[PDB]
Amino acid sequence: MRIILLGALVAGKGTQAQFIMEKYGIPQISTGDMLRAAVKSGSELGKQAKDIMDAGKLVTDELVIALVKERIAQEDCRNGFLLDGFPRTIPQADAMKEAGINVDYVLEFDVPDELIVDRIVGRRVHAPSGRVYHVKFNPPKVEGKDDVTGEELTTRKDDQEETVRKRLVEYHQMTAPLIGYYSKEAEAGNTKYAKVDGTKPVAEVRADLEKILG
Ligand SMILES: Nc1ncnc2c1ncn2[C@@H]1O[C@H](COP(=O)(O)OP(=O)(O)OP(=O)(O)OP(=O)(O)OP(=O)(O)OC[C@H]2O[C@@H](n3cnc4c(N)ncnc43)[C@H](O)[C@@H]2O)[C@@H](O)[C@H]1O
Repeated sequence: MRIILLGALVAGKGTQAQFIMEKYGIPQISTGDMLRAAVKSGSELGKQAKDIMDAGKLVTDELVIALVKERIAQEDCRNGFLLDGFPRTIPQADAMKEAGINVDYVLEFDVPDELIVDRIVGRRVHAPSGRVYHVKFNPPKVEGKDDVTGEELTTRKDDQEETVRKRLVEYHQMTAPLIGYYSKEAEAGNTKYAKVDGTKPVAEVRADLEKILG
């Protein structure tokens, strides 16, 4: 099955990408996690991306479409995938359309703008695994420690408050047009569109999503 998770910053996309990944058995394709992984392995892409990432600027289209075509192309995206963080600009969305990749579901996670800087700045990451926690809203069972490996959680440099603010502008300009995009397509017959309330309990939203997919 193929699904795009679209949404505002911090709305909870990635926290759900996990669930959809097991339940419906498909690769989670996180451009965030992959650029961050390229960075912590000193791969060539990891030299381009880090300063941009860090800066709140979006990485280059020409580059991220390249990353993501390589990945869909691997034998596990064979029966579907869920894109988490691709597309982030109408450029990325048209390139996927031009390539002939039509997806089944587009799910929009909404959160009211007041929540966005709180969502991001209290967010701790168990770096190796990409396991995402919120200090206040979805905490580890042992503070500071990750629930599975016992290893300390960290904070991203782009989850630093004034970078969160630079991201929100870039978002509004860049990525906000894709809701319109995917709604015209769902109108054209091309996908299904649903919107989910990113403020409910991680629990409830999980349910809201089963009730959509199956
Ligand atoms: N395609 C692309 N093109 C170019 N550059 C690209 C790109 N893709 C990536 N990049 C780049 O790399 C950088 C980062 O991109 P990326 O890494 O993809 O973005 P992100 O920082 O993970 O932010 P999102 O807004 O997508 O968060 P989310 O909705 O998944 O919510 P989350 O689960 O984290 O949740 C957030 C927090 O709140 C939590 N939470 C979730 N649900 C609830 C709830 N209901 N109640 C309370 N807390 C909750 C979480 O536990 C956590 O604490 C960019 O700056 C850009 O440079």
